[PDB]
Amino acid sequence: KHSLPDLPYDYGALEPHINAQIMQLHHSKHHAAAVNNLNVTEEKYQEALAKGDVTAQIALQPALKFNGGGHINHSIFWTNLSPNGGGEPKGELLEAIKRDFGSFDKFKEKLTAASVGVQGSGWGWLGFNKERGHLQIAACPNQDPLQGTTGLIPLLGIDVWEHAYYLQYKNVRPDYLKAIWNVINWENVTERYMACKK
Amino acid sequence: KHSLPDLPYDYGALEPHINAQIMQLHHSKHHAAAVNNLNVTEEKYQEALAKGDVTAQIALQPALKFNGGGHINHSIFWTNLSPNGGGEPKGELLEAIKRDFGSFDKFKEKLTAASVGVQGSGWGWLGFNKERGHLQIAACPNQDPLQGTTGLIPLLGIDVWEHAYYLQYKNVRPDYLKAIWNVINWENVTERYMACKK
Amino acid sequence: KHSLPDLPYDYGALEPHINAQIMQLHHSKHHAAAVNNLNVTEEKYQEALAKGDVTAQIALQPALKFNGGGHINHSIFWTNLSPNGGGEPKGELLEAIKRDFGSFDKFKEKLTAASVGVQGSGWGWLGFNKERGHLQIAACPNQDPLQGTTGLIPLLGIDVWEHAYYLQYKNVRPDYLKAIWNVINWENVTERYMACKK
Amino acid sequence: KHSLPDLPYDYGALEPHINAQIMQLHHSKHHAAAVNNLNVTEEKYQEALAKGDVTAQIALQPALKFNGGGHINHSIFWTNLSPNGGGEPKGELLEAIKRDFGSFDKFKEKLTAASVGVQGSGWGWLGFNKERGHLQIAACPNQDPLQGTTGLIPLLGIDVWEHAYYLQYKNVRPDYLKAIWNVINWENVTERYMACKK
Ligand SMILES: [Mn+2]
Ligand SMILES: [Mn+2]
Ligand SMILES: [Mn+2]
Ligand SMILES: [Mn+2]
Repeated sequence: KHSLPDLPYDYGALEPHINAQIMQLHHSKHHAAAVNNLNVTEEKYQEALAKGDVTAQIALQPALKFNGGGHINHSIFWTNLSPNGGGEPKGELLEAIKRDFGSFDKFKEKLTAASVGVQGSGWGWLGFNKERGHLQIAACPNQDPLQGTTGLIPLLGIDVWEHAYYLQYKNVRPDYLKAIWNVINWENVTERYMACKK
Repeated sequence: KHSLPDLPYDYGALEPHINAQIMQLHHSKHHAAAVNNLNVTEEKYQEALAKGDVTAQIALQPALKFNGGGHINHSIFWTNLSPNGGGEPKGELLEAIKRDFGSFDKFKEKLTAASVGVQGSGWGWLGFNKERGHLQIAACPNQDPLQGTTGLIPLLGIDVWEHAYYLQYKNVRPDYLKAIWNVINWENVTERYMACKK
Repeated sequence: KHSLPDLPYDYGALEPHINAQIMQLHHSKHHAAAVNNLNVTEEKYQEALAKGDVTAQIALQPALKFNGGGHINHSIFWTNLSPNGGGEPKGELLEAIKRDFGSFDKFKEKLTAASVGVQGSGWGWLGFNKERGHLQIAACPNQDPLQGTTGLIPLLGIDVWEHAYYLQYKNVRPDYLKAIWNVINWENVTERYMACKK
Repeated sequence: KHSLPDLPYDYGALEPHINAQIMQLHHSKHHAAAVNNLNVTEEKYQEALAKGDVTAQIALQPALKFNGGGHINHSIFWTNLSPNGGGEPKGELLEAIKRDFGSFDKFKEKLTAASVGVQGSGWGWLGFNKERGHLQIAACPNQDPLQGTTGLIPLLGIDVWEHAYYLQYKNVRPDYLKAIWNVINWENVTERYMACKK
């Protein structure tokens, strides 16, 4: 049974970049609903599968991807942020960034471009392509999860759904992006990056 | 050259169902940006077309549909609302509603279901199917316009993008839907409906 | 554990409308492959679900919809055809056709249009809308099944993937569509329709 | 005003890898039809744009992408093949292949996999990423063109729509893929690649 993970920090630990109201609603309501909805959908799929009901299985895909993706994306997102985040990585991750995007600053501009470029709801991602053995930026619509839909391993995700910033920044997503860089938990992004080595 | 249409009423004319802050941002920022962006995209398409650059034409489709759809959807949305709206239609529109959905109340439940059911950004619509000669409910993702993508003629649209309600109702879209019924401008929906007769 | 259903007739029974070579390849290769692939994908989804691996479940969705839909669609298709078929349906089904589409010929033109209009691979369908209690025509891309993706109950399906007609009709899909009316098993379509009333 | 390009060789010049019947139908029917359809759709878009009819412009998008992409993709495809082709590329292109994919054989396996993996109609492509300055393999659905929908520059394309191989290879697409390597015009792929450096 899937469960809602506790936030790694208090709801106001990211102020003033992302206000506590946002953090509380985003976690206790948005992520919470996805988890309960996911459990309900998985239950239905096990029944449809046991009866070999392919039509039911197909009809349940949108709900499974949306609530499942919602759980996957937010679980990673929380760890991607930290009160002591910000600045830039150091070591292998940093070297990969410069290698694949030219410079950290260039990388920031590219991931920002992908995030701001999302038309409708979605996420901007910095991922790792195991096949190519390099970093790659990608954008996903709605709650479609990065690995489940592209195969790329998620390192850093930026939620550009309006509920992730509208209460504080309104229609100006670029202001939201500019601010979030101040809280990126590079220690966690680095750990996720190294996990792809082994 | 496309232009931003004036709101048929003041920004606070729909209180308390949709607060004035929402109305001002939604109109002066969201709809406004779409119009200017549309004009810019149309300019680019005329050039690509003149040079017979099919690749450019294809690359510009997402922007044309999104900003074009944005202009189309919001232009209709404003007229779909009114300070003196609410209640239910009377005459042919009402008879069609009962005929195709059983009862006005049933119709309200169905269009609400379609609107609340949107995963991600989108719109709920009550449209007219000229081919079948009857009413039909449909949901569209992001800014995809109803007639341009489904052929159905738009009668009543419900914006379920989070920017349309988050500041007032937060994550609870159902509360937003319940409230919007109080401001539906049935006079305009009826006019749009009759225009399909001729 | 899904199995390939025996065809209701001999591979050359639909001659000369759909030749024996196509019938044999379509059943023994295309449909058979979807069946084998479906059993494999379902087994993997069983493992994913039991492990609570949401990423794997999501990654399996395209294969499940593609191969499962393949099994669903062709199973119905075989029963929708007959060597002693053709002509027109009678009783209630025919009444509905005239009611919902105007006449039998208008219905044919509409289903043909939807079928010839498919860009890429897909299917044309005559389905029943349980919510609206009336007939409805629809087109589905690739192997996306009617009920699983639209909620509509399938009554008559027309496979417009190129393997359904190329060997005999080459690029002229309209010729295939004209010929298939000669083998439509209205007895079966009627059963599916009446099974909707109950 | 777009025109159908003459084939660079005789219809039976690619025998026995791709037979003459397929080559003739593919060029004179499939590609020719896309050209005619494209000119028609572009003319309608010219009228829509001049009128400021955003709904019509949006409604024309599927036809424009489908027929325009058809023109783009096949035009490149013809030049990607040759009767005296086959073997392997040399110089820089070959260097990049080993660099980006490991070896020529690994590249072949990867392009083949992407091509055989297309569910429904589509294309497998070897393209150049100008942003990352490296080779990249990608698959496109139906006639969606590489550059117009992915920004990648097309170097080598493989049509996996069933009309590209069914008459000769029937359902065994892998056999088609194996055979096509014998007629790849590496001279042309090289030109497209070098044209990316400048
Ligand atoms: Mn979120
Ligand atoms: Mn809006
Ligand atoms: Mn088939
Ligand atoms: Mn082709």
